[PDB]
Amino acid sequence: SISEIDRSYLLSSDRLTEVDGNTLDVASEEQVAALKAQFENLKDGDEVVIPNGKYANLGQVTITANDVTIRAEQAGAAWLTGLIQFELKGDDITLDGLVFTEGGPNERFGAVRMMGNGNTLQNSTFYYFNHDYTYEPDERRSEYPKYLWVSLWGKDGKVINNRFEGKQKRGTLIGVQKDDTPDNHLIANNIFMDQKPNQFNEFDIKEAIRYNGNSWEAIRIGDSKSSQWDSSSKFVNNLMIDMDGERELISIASGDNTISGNTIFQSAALISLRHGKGNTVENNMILGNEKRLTGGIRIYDEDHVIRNNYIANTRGRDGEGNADLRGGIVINTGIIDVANGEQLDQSVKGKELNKQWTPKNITIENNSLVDTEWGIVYGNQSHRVSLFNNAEVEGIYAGVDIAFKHNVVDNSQTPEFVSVRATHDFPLVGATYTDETYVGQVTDSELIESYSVELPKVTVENGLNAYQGEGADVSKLSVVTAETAGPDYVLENTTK
Ligand SMILES: O=C(O)[C@@H]1O[C@@H](O[C@H]2[C@H](O)[C@H](O)[C@H](O[C@H]3[C@H](O)[C@H](O)[C@H](O[C@H]4[C@H](O)[C@H](O)[C@H](O[C@H]5[C@H](O)[C@H](O)[C@H](O[C@H]6[C@H](O)[C@H](O)[C@H](O)O[C@H]6C(=O)O)O[C@H]5C(=O)O)O[C@H]4C(=O)O)O[C@H]3C(=O)O)O[C@H]2C(=O)O)[C@@H](O)[C@@H](O)[C@@H]1O
Ligand SMILES: [Ca+2]
Repeated sequence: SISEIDRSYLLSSDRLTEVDGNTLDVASEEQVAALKAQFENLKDGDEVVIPNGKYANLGQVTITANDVTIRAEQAGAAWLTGLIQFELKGDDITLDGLVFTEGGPNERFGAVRMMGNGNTLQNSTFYYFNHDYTYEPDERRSEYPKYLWVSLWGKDGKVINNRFEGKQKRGTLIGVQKDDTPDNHLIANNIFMDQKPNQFNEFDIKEAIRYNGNSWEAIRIGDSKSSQWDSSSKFVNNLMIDMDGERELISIASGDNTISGNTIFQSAALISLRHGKGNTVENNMILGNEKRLTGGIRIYDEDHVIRNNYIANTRGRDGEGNADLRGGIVINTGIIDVANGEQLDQSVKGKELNKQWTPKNITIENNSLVDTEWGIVYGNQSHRVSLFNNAEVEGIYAGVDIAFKHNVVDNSQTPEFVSVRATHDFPLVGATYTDETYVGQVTDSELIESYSVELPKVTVENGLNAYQGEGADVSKLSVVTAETAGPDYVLENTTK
């Protein structure tokens, strides 16, 4: 039952063999090289079956062969430590059952660089892989380096049934480095936990905070330069626990993506549609469990579909009129006049692709927000010129053509909570409301054509509130636990 869910419940499974660090022996400097040659000499169709044990500092491992599989002999029993990067240049390469821990990426784009087509990372575990690379404020502006753990640079990549635990230095955990055509990557059934910033005093450099406090997402799909092309990639059926990297939990920066059916539990970070068009966010379960700085989905740019999400028990910061509030659904302001067809454009100074595309043409329907401190927030935030230029942008615009239908914001338990935060500072343009139900405070409610303040009949189905005829259909929702997400083993005797 939802309120009573905890880390223990989501991560328990019987199906999970336990692998223990100690039954593994530390390979000598000599067997590492022997392992490395095996890697580098493999031919199309071959397979390496890493014998069990701990292998420190493989360094740079380049796989040039196609149709190969590198697996541990027993899943979870080959531990790759110190500095390593697998560089997967071949097509149809599969990594399976590996553990990356007690070490760090050998180059900043991660332990695994998936450069080929149809590359796969499955059944693998990353555990606090934060070590052994240089990590200092740089001389130029005191910026700490961005290190990722996995990056995808090819097509049809798969990252499935892994565990990604304790990323706690700067850098996005999975990055998609794409080009001008669809990538169709699948990132699914993974477990993500305990991403967290400022564990090494990074924020102590006050002047550098805006950038040092950025780039701690769990995944970024696309980036500013590539954002106006489709990725058509999927972030689905993942389980995320205490993922507190930064404001963006998932930063979508390309088009036609699906970010659907994830369970996001006690994670002080939001799904963020940051750049790019026509992304779909559906059937997620966002369970704040009353943790401060939790929230649902924040939205820039055009043509997105946000439907049938279940967002509960989220809470904003502890005690500014203009604050970028974390709500269940946040319709951001941006810096371009989209109501008159303005676009971001790499050629127009101040309006480059990495800036803020005022949301437009957004479908928001059949969501259930339950006990959310800030429910649906219509943004009034300002923006800075860039991460390196602190000047505020003059020229801020509200969302346009935002269609709300069949949403339930239920703050019946604490009706002082703000269910809808409308704002005369930036009235939405062309907003419409069809069968909305908002229970709880509505700020600037005279901005809203109509809505009901009485809940439909409420039932409980497998722990969820079901509102008759409205809100998220509970038939489409279910909690992801370690019964389908994550590797088939847990590791014991690991070190952070
Ligand atoms: O607390 C409050 O209430 C308010 O706080 C402040 O406002 C803050 C906001 O609340 C919110 O955080 C907001 O965040 C901004 C942010 O400042 C910035 O504009 C960012 O923009 C995205 C852009 O795309 C940007 O260029 C950058 O992306 C870079 C970056 O290097 C990133 O790591 C990534 O790198 C990869 C890329 O492939 C690259 O080419 C290179 O290869 O390396 C890759 C890698 O290392 O992974 O992509 C780059 C790029 O492609 O350009 O960051 C992006 C992102 O993080 O999404 O996000 C904005 C956002 O709204 O999310 O603004 C904060 C702020 O401090 O201004 C206060 O100002 C006030 O409003 C409130 O009090
Ligand atoms: Ca960010």
